[PDB]
Amino acid sequence: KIEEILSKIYHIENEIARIKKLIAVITSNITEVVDGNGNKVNIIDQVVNTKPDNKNQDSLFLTYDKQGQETTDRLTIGQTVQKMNTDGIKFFHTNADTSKGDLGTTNDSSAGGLNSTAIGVNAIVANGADSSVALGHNTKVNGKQSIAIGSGAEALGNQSISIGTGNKVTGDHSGAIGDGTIVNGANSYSVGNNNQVLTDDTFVLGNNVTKTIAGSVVLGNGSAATTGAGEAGYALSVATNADKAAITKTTSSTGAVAVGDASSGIYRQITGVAAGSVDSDAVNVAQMKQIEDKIEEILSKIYHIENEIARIKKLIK
Amino acid sequence: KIEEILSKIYHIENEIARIKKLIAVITSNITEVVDGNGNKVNIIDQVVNTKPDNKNQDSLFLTYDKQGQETTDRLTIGQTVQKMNTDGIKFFHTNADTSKGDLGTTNDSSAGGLNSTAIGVNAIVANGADSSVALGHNTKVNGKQSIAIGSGAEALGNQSISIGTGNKVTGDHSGAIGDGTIVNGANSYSVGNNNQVLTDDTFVLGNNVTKTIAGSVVLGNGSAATTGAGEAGYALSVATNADKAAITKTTSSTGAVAVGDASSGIYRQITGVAAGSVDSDAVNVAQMKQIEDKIEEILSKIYHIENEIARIKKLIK
Amino acid sequence: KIEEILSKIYHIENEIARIKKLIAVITSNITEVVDGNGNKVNIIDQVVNTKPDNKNQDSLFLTYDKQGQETTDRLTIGQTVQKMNTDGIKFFHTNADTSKGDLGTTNDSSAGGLNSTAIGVNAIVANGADSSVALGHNTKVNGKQSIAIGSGAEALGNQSISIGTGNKVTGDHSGAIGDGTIVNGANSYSVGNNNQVLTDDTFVLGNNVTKTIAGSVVLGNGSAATTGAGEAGYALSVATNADKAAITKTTSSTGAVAVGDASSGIYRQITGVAAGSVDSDAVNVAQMKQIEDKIEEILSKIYHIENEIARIKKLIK
Repeated sequence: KIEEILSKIYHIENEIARIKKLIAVITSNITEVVDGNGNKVNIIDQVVNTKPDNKNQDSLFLTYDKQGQETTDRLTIGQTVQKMNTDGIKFFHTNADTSKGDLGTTNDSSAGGLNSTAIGVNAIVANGADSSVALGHNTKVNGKQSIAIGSGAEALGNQSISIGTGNKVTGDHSGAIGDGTIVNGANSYSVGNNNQVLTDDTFVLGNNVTKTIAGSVVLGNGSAATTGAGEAGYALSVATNADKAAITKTTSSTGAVAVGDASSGIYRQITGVAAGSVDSDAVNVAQMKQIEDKIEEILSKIYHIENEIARIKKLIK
Repeated sequence: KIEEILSKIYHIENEIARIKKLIAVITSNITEVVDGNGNKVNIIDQVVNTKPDNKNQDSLFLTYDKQGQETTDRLTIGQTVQKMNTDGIKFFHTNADTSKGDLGTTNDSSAGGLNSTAIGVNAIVANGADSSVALGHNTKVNGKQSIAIGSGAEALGNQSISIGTGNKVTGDHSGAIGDGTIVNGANSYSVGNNNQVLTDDTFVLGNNVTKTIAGSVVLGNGSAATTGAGEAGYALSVATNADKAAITKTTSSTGAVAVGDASSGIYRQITGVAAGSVDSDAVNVAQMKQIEDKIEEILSKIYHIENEIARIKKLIK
Repeated sequence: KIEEILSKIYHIENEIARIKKLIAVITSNITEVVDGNGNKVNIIDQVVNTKPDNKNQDSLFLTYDKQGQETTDRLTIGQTVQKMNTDGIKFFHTNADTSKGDLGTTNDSSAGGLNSTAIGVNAIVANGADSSVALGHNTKVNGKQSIAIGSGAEALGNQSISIGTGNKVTGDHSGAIGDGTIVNGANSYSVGNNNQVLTDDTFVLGNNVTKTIAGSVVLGNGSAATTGAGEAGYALSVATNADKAAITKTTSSTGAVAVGDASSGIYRQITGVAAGSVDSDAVNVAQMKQIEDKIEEILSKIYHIENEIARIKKLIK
């Protein structure tokens, strides 16, 4: 039947028009979608940058340059993400060499401690160094609640602080601010350069200090504490018993305050010193001068007495 | 008409071949696109990792492990992004517990101040603490232009600095480096452990220091400043009027330098001290020895005078 | 031939059914893919957030708020990435103003040195300042292996350390902790506020200190070191030759320890001082009292001698 054939052909013609219609809309249907605001978003434009422009501050592909405070627009979302990943995010940038790390294949930081933070090239917090902080190239922290900041700073004791270039703090509850200093003493602190602090409860504000005593305080370039407890003070042997005990009562109890190093010819005046009042207060030159002046007054009475006696001796004869 | 039917069939056959052609290219057309370099990019491969490989340093899906300096390759771009987001980017890693924060549901840092930076687990800069820095687990900064670094460091005054474990600095323009120290004084600084600094313009380089006076400086473990301005120096009552005023001229103006604590039997020698020159310079043992030696020379003239007088008295009779 | 026409029509009907089948599966085929775990992933859901929910901690679109420790769920992957990029990742947040930077169009940090790390708004490490660290608003570091932390801290010398508000350290191997301090001296350190340290190997633990001598140590608010090497100690002119040389042997070698400033009426007692033993040890009040007491004993013998002599003179007549 012709009419049966014609009807099949009309139907097919209708199916074909409908097919072409479907085909038409597929694309726009697959790539164009509505986000949760009701904005139509094109999936392709979210993944591939349709118009790169380093100056377009609204680009979803934008990166913040690690130096110079400008931006760079990337080609795909993955590129953007990996640039962030290696060159930094805004306000957090590390400019790195191509070295190998001490622990693994990268030169990443390594935050090994629970609640630890590690920042910078080869900045390492050890496993177990909990609540610790490393910030800087080659920093290393092995202690709990410890801090290393700087180039090669190491904070290796518990509650250790190491700020500056290449200080190494092994003492617990200890620290060093400066460069090239080592602190092995516990409860000991150094401010300055090239110090070595082996003793406990020791403080150094100085450079090139290497001789200390526990409990000591060393002040200034090249000073040295070499004395501690039990140094008998200088006393006049012609002194009374009560006066010798008052001196003895002030006998040293612990490491000295050192302001120089007589060994090596290093001596500092102490200036701006108020007259002492009580037994263990320092004495100033004014207080010594009153004594000197009295010595002179005594000497002058003696000279006169000697004069009198000489005359008396002659008068007798 | 047969020929009319045949023609419709040929046309349809042509439309069908053309349809299949269109269908063929759709895919490659939808997913394969050209970026701004003219590189063909496959959208799917930008979003889903076609070949995960922890060692493939060019992977767009790569993450930098928070410890150990190795990498991990992720399955999708969103996974990569969220790993960066929680485990860190290269050179910026915090290894966190699963705690709740003090402010909100996460244990994130919180940079509350304008131009502030907050880093680490529960590291908090308060609203209004502008230009401030917190770096470390449980750090808290409430002051403007303030710095807390370490485990539980708090910098609560304006221009306050707190570096180490659990120091708390409330004073303005003040700071503490060490562990367990509190500084409430304004314009006051402590280096050391378990100090308490309540006074202003006070400096401590020491541990276990808790007694201070405004303007004082306390040096060493257990030292204590308990005296300030207006301490009348020790003076010989047999001294002249000019000599008493020279002493009085050097009377203390402010808190002492304390190197010990006579109360508790703590005393330190001061060593390396150069001979004083002017009135408010400290005196050393060498300068006291010259006086002692003169006392002996005086005593020996007196002994001889007494001898003479005794003979004179007998000679008279 | 009818039968030839019918056969072409049956074939076309079969092609049409097959086409519609292909069309059906395209979508699901293009967008639904298998990742490297064998999980089926929908490409669209990786790029566009199908259900935003600020509380959904598994969202691939989640951001960590820069303050308050809560999260925000974003609409597309690019939004997420750029929020991370500008507002921070978890544990690394800077809350920034809308300023211009000193170097470029943004207010980003700038890590100019190899292996340097720069963090915070307008935190700048210069080109060539290698292995250096800047952390804080307006920090600037120009030296190698240098550290600036705080608001406007500058570390401009090599191995320079500057922590606090607006300190400026130009000296090499030098540093300042505090606020408003300048250190131009090399190998010199200041703890405190508004100090100016022009000299080398100089240490200040104090505020408002501006007069120093190389090698000096200045302790406390307003103290001033104005003397160095070669100060001849106070000596009794009535002293022996050996005693004058012992004093001369302790003559100052370098900058003083200053605890006050006699110029401006500033004087501090030094308290807790143990009796000195050797020549360059400080002397305390106890050691001066033994001398004073002996002066009195001498004066009393002299008074008696004078008495005797007066009687002798009368007895003779």
